[PDB]
Amino acid sequence: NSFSGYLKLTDNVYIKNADIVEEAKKVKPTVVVNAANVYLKHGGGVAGALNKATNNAMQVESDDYIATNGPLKVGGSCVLSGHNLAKHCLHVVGPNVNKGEDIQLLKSAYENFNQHEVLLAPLLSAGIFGADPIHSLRVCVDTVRTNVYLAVFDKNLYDKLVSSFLE
Ligand SMILES: CNC(=O)Cn1cc(-c2cc3c(N[C@H](c4ccc5c(c4)S(=O)(=O)CCC5)C(C)C)ncnc3[nH]2)cn1
Repeated sequence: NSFSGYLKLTDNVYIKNADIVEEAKKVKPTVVVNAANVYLKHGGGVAGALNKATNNAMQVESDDYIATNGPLKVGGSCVLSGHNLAKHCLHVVGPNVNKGEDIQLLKSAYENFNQHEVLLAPLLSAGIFGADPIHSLRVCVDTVRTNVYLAVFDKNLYDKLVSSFLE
């Protein structure tokens, strides 16, 4: 868990302008969070990037999990292998508001983080999931009580998020 160059926002929430994949390779965290969908199809964005860094081993393991257990719910999660990126991957489904899912489920999505002491994570429901990223950071700070290191791969968004937190 050798996180470097993060800015501490609260006693348990840290943030960095970084690619989560590159952070996972450098840090070797105990848990890396995936911004998953309910059938664990890692077809693009953050999930596609984490899967590609495992050379597709994450997708094969995810398909086997879904075959035995069925899909996740929106706001839910499952723990699978971290492969070469972490000890464990926590696959968390935040709401996709561009697809009509309720933004209120973002609190349930972050609540999954509280079962793990230390996590490297992306900003849930941001990007093409359509949630307002400043609102996602607020829900994270209000909901997560364990130690979370957020990697946001965009300096423009990073700067807006830090400015919003420090108002
Ligand atoms: C040349 N191809 C590539 O760059 C592929 N490639 C993408 C990455 C990569 C993207 C990324 C990231 N993006 C942020 C984000 C946060 C949450 C969600 C999304 C996006 S989404 O995937 O659109 C939908 C699910 C929720 C946005 C807001 C800057 N945040 C951290 N680490 C990240 N790593 C590496 N590689």
